[PDB]
Amino acid sequence: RGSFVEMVDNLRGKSGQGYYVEMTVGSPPQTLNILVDTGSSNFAVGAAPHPFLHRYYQRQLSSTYRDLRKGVYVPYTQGKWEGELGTDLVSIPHGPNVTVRANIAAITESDKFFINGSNWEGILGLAYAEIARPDDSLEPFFDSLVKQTHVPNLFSLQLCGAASVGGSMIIGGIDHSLYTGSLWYTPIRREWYYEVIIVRVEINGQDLKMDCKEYNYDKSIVDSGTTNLRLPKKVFEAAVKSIKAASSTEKFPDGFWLGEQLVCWQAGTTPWNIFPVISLYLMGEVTNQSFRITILPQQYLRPVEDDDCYKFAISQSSTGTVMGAVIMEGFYVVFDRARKRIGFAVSACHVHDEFRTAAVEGPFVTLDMEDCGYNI
Ligand SMILES: C[C@]1(c2cc(NC(=O)c3cnc(OCF)cn3)ccc2F)N=C(N)SC[C@@H]1c1ccccc1
Repeated sequence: RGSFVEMVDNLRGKSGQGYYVEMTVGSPPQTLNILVDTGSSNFAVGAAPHPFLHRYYQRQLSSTYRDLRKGVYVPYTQGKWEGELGTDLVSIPHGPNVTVRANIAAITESDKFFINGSNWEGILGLAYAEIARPDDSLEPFFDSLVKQTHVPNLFSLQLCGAASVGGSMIIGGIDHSLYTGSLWYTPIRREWYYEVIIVRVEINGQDLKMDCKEYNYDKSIVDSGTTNLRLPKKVFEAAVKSIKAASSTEKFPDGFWLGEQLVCWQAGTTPWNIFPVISLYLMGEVTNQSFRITILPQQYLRPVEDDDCYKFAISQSSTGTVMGAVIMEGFYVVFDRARKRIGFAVSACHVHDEFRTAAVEGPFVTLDMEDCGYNI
Protein backbone atom coordinates (compact mmCIF):
# COMPACT_ATOMS: atom_id res chain seq x y z
CA ARG A 1 0.00 0.00 0.00
CA GLY A 2 1.20 3.52 -0.94
CA SER A 3 3.78 2.76 -3.67
CA PHE A 4 3.30 0.63 -6.81
CA VAL A 5 6.36 1.42 -9.00
CA GLU A 6 5.68 -1.45 -11.48
CA MET A 7 2.19 -0.02 -12.25
CA VAL A 8 3.25 3.64 -12.69
CA ASP A 9 3.14 4.69 -16.38
CA ASN A 10 1.30 1.48 -17.49
CA LEU A 11 -1.14 3.49 -19.66
CA ARG A 12 -0.59 4.74 -23.22
CA GLY A 13 -2.75 6.29 -25.95
CA LYS A 14 -3.40 9.07 -28.44
CA SER A 15 -5.42 12.28 -27.92
CA GLY A 16 -9.08 11.49 -28.54
CA GLN A 17 -8.42 7.73 -28.77
CA GLY A 18 -8.43 6.90 -25.05
CA TYR A 19 -6.14 5.25 -22.54
CA TYR A 20 -5.16 1.60 -22.85
CA VAL A 21 -3.33 -0.95 -20.70
CA GLU A 22 -1.41 -4.01 -21.85
CA MET A 23 -3.15 -7.30 -21.04
CA THR A 24 -2.58 -10.98 -21.80
CA VAL A 25 -5.30 -13.51 -22.55
CA GLY A 26 -5.07 -17.30 -22.96
CA SER A 27 -2.42 -20.02 -22.63
CA PRO A 28 0.12 -19.34 -23.96
CA PRO A 29 -0.46 -15.57 -23.26
CA GLN A 30 -1.66 -13.42 -26.18
CA THR A 31 -0.77 -9.75 -25.72
CA LEU A 32 -3.48 -7.13 -26.37
CA ASN A 33 -3.81 -3.39 -25.77
CA ILE A 34 -7.07 -2.76 -23.94
CA LEU A 35 -8.97 0.53 -23.45
CA VAL A 36 -9.50 1.40 -19.77
CA ASP A 37 -13.22 2.13 -19.43
CA THR A 38 -15.01 3.02 -16.17
CA GLY A 39 -18.25 3.65 -18.13
CA SER A 40 -19.03 0.02 -19.09
CA SER A 41 -18.85 -3.46 -17.55
CA ASN A 42 -17.81 -5.93 -20.29
CA PHE A 43 -14.37 -7.28 -21.04
CA ALA A 44 -14.71 -7.37 -24.84
CA VAL A 45 -11.80 -8.05 -27.22
CA GLY A 46 -11.35 -8.23 -31.01
CA ALA A 47 -11.48 -11.91 -32.04
CA ALA A 48 -11.63 -11.52 -35.85
CA PRO A 49 -9.28 -9.88 -38.42
CA HIS A 50 -10.94 -6.46 -38.65
CA PRO A 51 -8.66 -4.24 -40.86
CA PHE A 52 -8.26 -1.54 -38.10
CA LEU A 53 -6.76 -4.11 -35.68
CA HIS A 54 -3.06 -4.65 -34.90
CA ARG A 55 -3.78 -7.84 -32.92
CA TYR A 56 -6.82 -9.97 -32.01
CA TYR A 57 -7.71 -12.82 -29.65
CA GLN A 58 -7.27 -16.21 -31.32
CA ARG A 59 -9.26 -18.64 -29.18
CA GLN A 60 -7.98 -21.70 -31.13
CA LEU A 61 -4.45 -21.00 -29.81
CA SER A 62 -5.51 -21.05 -26.15
CA SER A 63 -5.59 -24.33 -24.18
CA THR A 64 -7.36 -22.64 -21.23
CA TYR A 65 -10.20 -21.18 -23.33
CA ARG A 66 -13.72 -22.27 -22.27
CA ASP A 67 -16.73 -21.62 -24.50
CA LEU A 68 -19.80 -20.37 -22.62
CA ARG A 69 -21.99 -21.19 -25.71
CA LYS A 70 -23.79 -17.83 -25.45
CA GLY A 71 -23.91 -14.78 -27.73
CA VAL A 72 -23.87 -11.13 -26.71
CA TYR A 73 -25.25 -8.20 -28.72
CA VAL A 74 -24.34 -4.65 -27.67
CA PRO A 75 -25.82 -1.71 -29.57
CA TYR A 76 -24.98 1.65 -27.98
CA THR A 77 -25.53 5.34 -28.92
CA GLN A 78 -22.47 5.75 -31.17
CA GLY A 79 -21.95 2.18 -32.52
CA LYS A 80 -22.35 -1.59 -32.09
CA TRP A 81 -20.43 -4.72 -31.12
CA GLU A 82 -21.42 -8.36 -30.89
CA GLY A 83 -19.61 -11.46 -29.78
CA GLU A 84 -19.36 -14.91 -28.31
CA LEU A 85 -18.96 -15.31 -24.56
CA GLY A 86 -16.21 -17.43 -23.05
CA THR A 87 -13.72 -17.59 -20.20
CA ASP A 88 -9.93 -17.68 -20.22
CA LEU A 89 -6.87 -16.86 -18.13
CA VAL A 90 -6.08 -13.14 -18.01
CA SER A 91 -3.15 -11.22 -16.54
CA ILE A 92 -1.91 -7.62 -16.57
CA PRO A 93 1.90 -7.57 -17.27
CA HIS A 94 2.34 -4.13 -15.64
CA GLY A 95 -0.27 -4.75 -12.92
CA PRO A 96 -0.56 -7.19 -9.98
CA ASN A 97 1.43 -10.44 -10.13
CA VAL A 98 -1.72 -12.57 -10.60
CA THR A 99 -3.66 -14.64 -13.17
CA VAL A 100 -7.49 -14.72 -13.12
CA ARG A 101 -10.16 -16.68 -15.04
CA ALA A 102 -12.35 -13.94 -16.48
CA ASN A 103 -15.35 -13.60 -18.76
CA ILE A 104 -14.28 -12.52 -22.25
CA ALA A 105 -16.60 -11.40 -25.00
CA ALA A 106 -14.89 -12.40 -28.27
CA ILE A 107 -15.92 -9.65 -30.72
CA THR A 108 -16.96 -11.20 -34.05
CA GLU A 109 -18.90 -8.27 -35.61
CA SER A 110 -18.86 -4.52 -34.93
CA ASP A 111 -19.75 -1.12 -36.35
CA LYS A 112 -18.11 2.23 -35.49
CA PHE A 113 -16.51 0.48 -32.49
CA PHE A 114 -12.80 0.13 -33.34
CA ILE A 115 -11.01 3.38 -34.22
CA ASN A 116 -9.12 3.54 -37.53
CA GLY A 117 -5.53 4.36 -36.53
CA SER A 118 -5.83 3.43 -32.82
CA ASN A 119 -3.51 1.04 -30.99
CA TRP A 120 -6.13 -0.84 -28.91
CA GLU A 121 -8.03 -4.07 -29.75
CA GLY A 122 -10.48 -4.35 -26.85
CA ILE A 123 -12.18 -2.66 -23.90
CA LEU A 124 -11.88 -3.31 -20.16
CA GLY A 125 -15.27 -2.48 -18.68
CA LEU A 126 -14.50 -1.50 -15.06
CA ALA A 127 -18.02 -0.58 -13.85
CA TYR A 128 -20.49 -2.90 -12.06
CA ALA A 129 -22.45 -6.05 -13.05
CA GLU A 130 -25.83 -4.25 -13.24
CA ILE A 131 -24.89 -2.70 -16.64
CA ALA A 132 -23.04 -5.79 -18.00
CA ARG A 133 -24.36 -7.35 -21.23
CA PRO A 134 -26.33 -9.52 -21.63
CA ASP A 135 -27.31 -9.24 -17.92
CA ASP A 136 -25.89 -8.91 -14.37
CA SER A 137 -24.96 -12.63 -14.19
CA LEU A 138 -21.93 -11.96 -16.41
CA GLU A 139 -19.29 -11.19 -13.76
CA PRO A 140 -17.14 -8.15 -14.75
CA PHE A 141 -13.34 -8.50 -14.83
CA PHE A 142 -12.61 -6.55 -11.63
CA ASP A 143 -15.17 -8.60 -9.68
CA SER A 144 -13.40 -11.80 -10.86
CA LEU A 145 -9.99 -10.33 -9.95
CA VAL A 146 -11.08 -9.45 -6.36
CA LYS A 147 -12.95 -12.79 -5.85
CA GLN A 148 -10.03 -14.94 -7.10
CA THR A 149 -7.02 -13.08 -5.64
CA HIS A 150 -5.93 -11.06 -2.57
CA VAL A 151 -5.98 -7.82 -4.66
CA PRO A 152 -7.86 -5.15 -2.62
CA ASN A 153 -11.20 -3.95 -4.00
CA LEU A 154 -9.86 -0.60 -5.25
CA PHE A 155 -8.25 0.83 -8.39
CA SER A 156 -7.03 4.33 -9.22
CA LEU A 157 -6.45 6.24 -12.46
CA GLN A 158 -4.09 9.02 -13.39
CA LEU A 159 -4.85 10.01 -16.98
CA CYS A 160 -2.24 12.44 -18.35
CA GLY A 161 -3.39 14.67 -21.21
CA ALA A 162 -1.60 16.39 -24.10
CA ALA A 163 -0.18 13.28 -30.08
CA SER A 164 0.75 10.69 -27.40
CA VAL A 165 -0.81 10.50 -23.93
CA GLY A 166 0.04 8.37 -20.88
CA GLY A 167 -0.77 7.65 -17.26
CA SER A 168 -1.22 5.05 -14.54
CA MET A 169 -3.78 2.48 -13.52
CA ILE A 170 -2.92 1.34 -9.99
CA ILE A 171 -4.75 -1.94 -9.45
CA GLY A 172 -5.43 -2.72 -5.78
CA GLY A 173 -4.14 0.55 -4.31
CA ILE A 174 -3.13 4.20 -4.32
CA ASP A 175 0.26 5.63 -5.32
CA HIS A 176 0.91 8.90 -3.43
CA SER A 177 3.48 10.12 -6.00
CA LEU A 178 0.61 10.56 -8.50
CA TYR A 179 -1.19 13.41 -6.69
CA THR A 180 -0.59 16.54 -4.65
CA GLY A 181 -2.58 17.72 -1.60
CA SER A 182 -5.40 15.63 -0.15
CA LEU A 183 -7.88 13.16 -1.58
CA TRP A 184 -11.53 14.18 -1.16
CA TYR A 185 -14.18 11.47 -1.44
CA THR A 186 -17.65 11.52 -2.99
CA PRO A 187 -20.14 8.64 -2.38
CA ILE A 188 -20.91 6.20 -5.18
CA ARG A 189 -24.68 6.74 -5.18
CA ARG A 190 -25.45 3.37 -6.80
CA GLU A 191 -23.24 0.54 -8.04
CA TRP A 192 -24.00 0.30 -11.77
CA TYR A 193 -22.06 3.09 -13.46
CA TYR A 194 -19.75 5.00 -11.13
CA GLU A 195 -22.66 7.31 -10.32
CA VAL A 196 -22.03 10.51 -8.30
CA ILE A 197 -24.02 13.59 -7.22
CA ILE A 198 -23.09 17.13 -8.37
CA VAL A 199 -24.46 19.67 -5.88
CA ARG A 200 -23.24 23.01 -7.32
CA VAL A 201 -21.64 24.38 -10.52
CA GLU A 202 -19.48 27.51 -10.80
CA ILE A 203 -17.89 29.26 -13.78
CA ASN A 204 -15.00 31.42 -12.48
CA GLY A 205 -16.62 31.14 -9.00
CA GLN A 206 -19.93 32.43 -10.35
CA ASP A 207 -22.71 30.01 -9.37
CA LEU A 208 -24.98 28.87 -12.23
CA LYS A 209 -27.83 28.97 -9.64
CA MET A 210 -29.83 26.13 -11.23
CA ASP A 211 -31.93 23.59 -9.32
CA CYS A 212 -29.16 21.07 -8.51
CA LYS A 213 -31.38 18.22 -9.78
CA GLU A 214 -30.64 19.58 -13.31
CA TYR A 215 -26.92 18.81 -12.79
CA ASN A 216 -27.75 15.11 -12.36
CA TYR A 217 -30.59 14.65 -14.87
CA ASP A 218 -30.86 11.74 -15.28
CA LYS A 219 -27.50 10.70 -13.72
CA SER A 220 -23.90 11.89 -13.26
CA ILE A 221 -21.10 9.39 -13.93
CA VAL A 222 -17.27 9.17 -13.95
CA ASP A 223 -16.24 7.69 -17.31
CA SER A 224 -12.67 7.18 -18.59
CA GLY A 225 -14.19 5.84 -21.86
CA THR A 226 -15.63 9.27 -22.79
CA THR A 227 -13.54 12.23 -24.01
CA ASN A 228 -15.74 15.23 -23.19
CA LEU A 229 -17.26 16.75 -20.11
CA ARG A 230 -20.85 16.07 -21.12
CA LEU A 231 -23.58 18.12 -19.42
CA PRO A 232 -27.40 17.86 -19.50
CA LYS A 233 -28.86 20.17 -22.19
CA LYS A 234 -30.19 22.86 -19.76
CA VAL A 235 -26.92 22.87 -17.77
CA PHE A 236 -24.85 23.02 -20.98
CA GLU A 237 -26.63 26.15 -22.29
CA ALA A 238 -26.34 27.91 -18.90
CA ALA A 239 -22.63 26.97 -18.72
CA VAL A 240 -21.87 28.11 -22.31
CA LYS A 241 -23.72 31.42 -21.72
CA SER A 242 -21.52 32.01 -18.64
CA ILE A 243 -18.28 30.85 -20.40
CA LYS A 244 -19.09 33.17 -23.37
CA ALA A 245 -19.64 36.10 -20.96
CA ALA A 246 -16.35 35.44 -19.10
CA SER A 247 -14.33 35.00 -22.33
CA SER A 248 -15.87 38.01 -24.17
CA THR A 249 -12.37 39.58 -24.51
CA GLU A 250 -12.41 37.65 -27.82
CA LYS A 251 -15.49 36.78 -29.91
CA PHE A 252 -15.92 33.25 -31.31
CA PRO A 253 -18.42 31.82 -33.85
CA ASP A 254 -21.47 30.11 -32.26
CA GLY A 255 -20.41 26.86 -33.97
CA PHE A 256 -17.23 26.70 -31.83
CA TRP A 257 -19.33 26.35 -28.64
CA LEU A 258 -21.30 23.54 -30.29
CA GLY A 259 -18.08 21.68 -31.23
CA GLU A 260 -18.78 22.29 -34.93
CA GLN A 261 -15.69 24.51 -35.42
CA LEU A 262 -12.11 24.79 -34.22
CA VAL A 263 -10.46 28.02 -33.06
CA CYS A 264 -6.80 28.72 -33.80
CA TRP A 265 -4.09 30.99 -32.41
CA GLN A 266 -0.50 31.67 -33.54
CA ALA A 267 1.84 28.98 -32.14
CA GLY A 268 2.20 29.19 -28.35
CA THR A 269 0.07 32.36 -28.00
CA THR A 270 -3.16 30.68 -26.75
CA PRO A 271 -4.97 33.18 -24.44
CA TRP A 272 -5.66 30.75 -21.54
CA ASN A 273 -6.22 33.76 -19.24
CA ILE A 274 -9.42 34.88 -21.06
CA PHE A 275 -11.06 31.47 -20.44
CA PRO A 276 -12.75 30.77 -17.05
CA VAL A 277 -12.17 27.88 -14.63
CA ILE A 278 -15.02 25.40 -14.10
CA SER A 279 -15.90 24.09 -10.63
CA LEU A 280 -18.06 21.08 -9.89
CA TYR A 281 -19.08 20.69 -6.25
CA LEU A 282 -19.54 17.05 -5.33
CA MET A 283 -21.52 15.51 -2.46
CA GLY A 284 -19.08 14.92 0.41
CA GLU A 285 -18.78 12.07 2.90
CA VAL A 286 -20.58 13.94 5.72
CA THR A 287 -24.14 15.36 5.94
CA ASN A 288 -24.23 18.96 4.64
CA GLN A 289 -20.55 18.72 3.58
CA SER A 290 -19.24 19.09 0.02
CA PHE A 291 -15.95 19.68 -1.81
CA ARG A 292 -15.22 21.17 -5.23
CA ILE A 293 -13.11 20.08 -8.18
CA THR A 294 -11.85 22.84 -10.52
CA ILE A 295 -10.65 22.44 -14.13
CA LEU A 296 -8.81 24.86 -16.45
CA PRO A 297 -9.21 25.68 -20.20
CA GLN A 298 -6.16 23.37 -20.61
CA GLN A 299 -8.61 20.55 -19.79
CA TYR A 300 -11.71 21.63 -21.75
CA LEU A 301 -10.03 23.11 -24.87
CA ARG A 302 -8.44 20.02 -26.43
CA PRO A 303 -5.59 20.30 -29.01
CA VAL A 304 -6.44 19.25 -32.59
CA GLU A 305 -3.44 18.46 -34.83
CA ASP A 306 -4.41 18.66 -38.54
CA ASP A 307 -0.97 27.01 -35.74
CA ASP A 308 -2.42 25.93 -32.37
CA CYS A 309 -6.02 24.78 -32.93
CA TYR A 310 -8.55 23.61 -30.32
CA LYS A 311 -11.92 21.91 -30.00
CA PHE A 312 -14.39 22.93 -27.27
CA ALA A 313 -14.72 19.65 -25.36
CA ILE A 314 -17.76 20.47 -23.24
CA SER A 315 -20.90 19.17 -24.94
CA GLN A 316 -24.63 18.68 -24.35
CA SER A 317 -26.00 15.32 -23.21
CA SER A 318 -29.30 13.47 -22.99
CA THR A 319 -27.77 10.76 -20.75
CA GLY A 320 -26.86 13.12 -17.87
CA THR A 321 -23.46 14.44 -16.78
CA VAL A 322 -20.45 12.50 -18.04
CA MET A 323 -17.17 13.29 -16.31
CA GLY A 324 -14.95 12.08 -19.14
CA ALA A 325 -11.25 12.58 -19.92
CA VAL A 326 -11.78 16.41 -19.71
CA ILE A 327 -12.41 16.05 -15.94
CA MET A 328 -10.15 13.02 -15.29
CA GLU A 329 -7.03 14.58 -16.88
CA GLY A 330 -7.12 17.20 -14.07
CA PHE A 331 -7.19 14.61 -11.27
CA TYR A 332 -5.92 11.45 -9.69
CA VAL A 333 -9.16 9.47 -9.36
CA VAL A 334 -9.57 6.71 -6.75
CA PHE A 335 -12.32 4.16 -7.41
CA ASP A 336 -12.67 2.97 -3.83
CA ARG A 337 -15.13 0.14 -4.48
CA ALA A 338 -14.58 -1.38 -1.00
CA ARG A 339 -15.94 1.81 0.62
CA LYS A 340 -18.46 2.78 -2.16
CA ARG A 341 -16.76 6.16 -2.80
CA ILE A 342 -14.64 7.98 -5.39
CA GLY A 343 -11.60 10.07 -4.36
CA PHE A 344 -10.31 13.14 -6.21
CA ALA A 345 -6.92 14.82 -5.79
CA VAL A 346 -4.96 17.29 -7.95
CA SER A 347 -3.02 15.17 -10.49
CA ALA A 348 0.79 15.40 -10.42
CA CYS A 349 0.64 15.29 -14.27
CA HIS A 350 -2.23 17.71 -15.13
CA VAL A 351 -1.64 20.43 -17.77
CA HIS A 352 -1.56 23.98 -16.35
CA ASP A 353 0.21 27.37 -16.49
CA GLU A 354 2.11 29.74 -14.17
CA PHE A 355 -1.12 31.49 -13.06
CA ARG A 356 -3.65 28.68 -12.42
CA THR A 357 -3.73 24.97 -11.54
CA ALA A 358 -6.53 22.38 -11.27
CA ALA A 359 -7.84 22.26 -7.69
CA VAL A 360 -9.60 19.97 -5.19
CA GLU A 361 -10.85 22.06 -2.26
CA GLY A 362 -13.01 21.57 0.86
CA PRO A 363 -14.90 21.40 3.02
CA PHE A 364 -17.93 23.47 1.99
CA VAL A 365 -21.38 23.78 3.59
CA THR A 366 -24.07 22.57 1.15
CA LEU A 367 -27.62 21.77 2.24
CA ASP A 368 -30.22 19.44 0.61
CA MET A 369 -27.58 17.49 -1.34
CA GLU A 370 -29.86 14.40 -1.41
CA ASP A 371 -32.43 16.49 -3.35
CA CYS A 372 -29.82 16.85 -6.15
CA GLY A 373 -30.15 13.18 -7.13
CA TYR A 374 -32.69 12.28 -9.80
CA ASN A 375 -35.31 9.53 -9.27
CA ILE A 376 -37.47 7.83 -11.93
C1 LIG B 1 -17.67 0.84 -24.36
C2 LIG B 1 -17.93 2.34 -24.60
C3 LIG B 1 -16.93 2.78 -25.67
C4 LIG B 1 -15.98 3.79 -25.41
C5 LIG B 1 -15.05 4.21 -26.37
N1 LIG B 1 -14.19 5.20 -25.97
C6 LIG B 1 -13.26 5.88 -26.67
O1 LIG B 1 -12.98 5.66 -27.85
C7 LIG B 1 -12.51 6.99 -25.98
C8 LIG B 1 -11.80 7.94 -26.71
N2 LIG B 1 -11.15 8.91 -26.06
C9 LIG B 1 -11.15 9.01 -24.70
O2 LIG B 1 -10.48 10.00 -24.04
C10 LIG B 1 -9.58 10.90 -24.70
F1 LIG B 1 -8.38 10.27 -24.95
C11 LIG B 1 -11.86 8.06 -23.97
N3 LIG B 1 -12.51 7.08 -24.62
C12 LIG B 1 -15.04 3.62 -27.65
C13 LIG B 1 -15.95 2.61 -27.99
C14 LIG B 1 -16.89 2.17 -27.05
F2 LIG B 1 -17.76 1.21 -27.39
N4 LIG B 1 -17.66 3.01 -23.31
C15 LIG B 1 -18.07 4.17 -22.94
N5 LIG B 1 -17.69 4.62 -21.75
S1 LIG B 1 -19.07 5.11 -23.91
C16 LIG B 1 -19.73 4.09 -25.23
C17 LIG B 1 -19.40 2.59 -25.06
C18 LIG B 1 -20.42 1.84 -24.23
C19 LIG B 1 -20.76 2.18 -22.90
C20 LIG B 1 -21.70 1.43 -22.18
C21 LIG B 1 -22.32 0.33 -22.78
C22 LIG B 1 -21.99 -0.03 -24.09
C23 LIG B 1 -21.05 0.72 -24.81
